[PDB]
Amino acid sequence: TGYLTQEEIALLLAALDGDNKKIAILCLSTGARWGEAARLKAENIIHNRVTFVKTNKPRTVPISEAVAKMIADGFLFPDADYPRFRRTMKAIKPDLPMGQATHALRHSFATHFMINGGSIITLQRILGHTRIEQTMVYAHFAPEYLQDAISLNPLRGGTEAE
Amino acid sequence: TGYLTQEEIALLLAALDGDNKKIAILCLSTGARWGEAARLKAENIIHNRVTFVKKPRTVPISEAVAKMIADGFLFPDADYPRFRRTMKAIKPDLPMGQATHALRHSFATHFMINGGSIITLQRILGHTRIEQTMVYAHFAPEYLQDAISLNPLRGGTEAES
Ligand SMILES: [Zn+2]
Repeated sequence: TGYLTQEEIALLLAALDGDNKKIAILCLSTGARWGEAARLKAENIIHNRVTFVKTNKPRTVPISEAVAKMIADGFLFPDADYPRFRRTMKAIKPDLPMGQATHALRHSFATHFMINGGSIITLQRILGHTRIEQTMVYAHFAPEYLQDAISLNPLRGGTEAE
Repeated sequence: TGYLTQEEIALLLAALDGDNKKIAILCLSTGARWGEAARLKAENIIHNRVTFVKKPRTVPISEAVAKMIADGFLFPDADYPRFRRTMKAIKPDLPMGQATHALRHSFATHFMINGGSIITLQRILGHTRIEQTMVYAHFAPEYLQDAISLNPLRGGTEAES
């Protein structure tokens, strides 16, 4: 449940190349596990929407034109090399627990998603978690706004309505 | 269907008066149950923050609301049965004895529809466990394109410096 800082991300991407790099970008964009991202086919990307299939239930996550352009243009990543990815990751983040390299980028997506004001519920869906309790590992990263009781109530913080 | 629409709210408030109206406004603002709102005292409102006592929890309100409800017990001329009658007239299909909670559900429901956090809602409602609050989860928009803009690459292909 560790994650990469902004600066760790920067180093990671600088140090990777080829399909590993593209996969990293995809995982950082979508919260994909390494495996499901690496096995991805052209047909799983329709109108800038990536579909990770049934194995864990299916789920779909949108990506920018730029990302879609870069990763697509059969299997998208035939020259993926997980061990080299792992090596490079461990070099940037030495304190990373064993075999957690498959999930580090997923946890980085999630973590920054919450830090940046994302909804825990939307995140649950994006990650394809069956239960919200799974997604609550990222909850403490969220800012909390009790004054939303005022502005989001159905009177909009007033006395009237509408 | 468990809660009041915007238009049902409008009718309800138009049709109530006196302390009932104020209580309704308070429940719609805070997710208060009828009872805990009706039994509220001046001392439970400090700096535009309402405290519902013994599990206790505190919920902020706008100046306007505080001004209106706090000029002892705030609502000595409350009349629940009249409230109930009026509610039933606006929303006939409302389940039995649910009139005490209809406004709490409407607060919660709109809070989520309007983009509120399920976690914050948990705290506001004073739910012990998030699972209790997940009854309102399906009302949340799921703005999947936030996967793009809230990315650690900000939807791009690369890092910043
Ligand atoms: Zn209830």
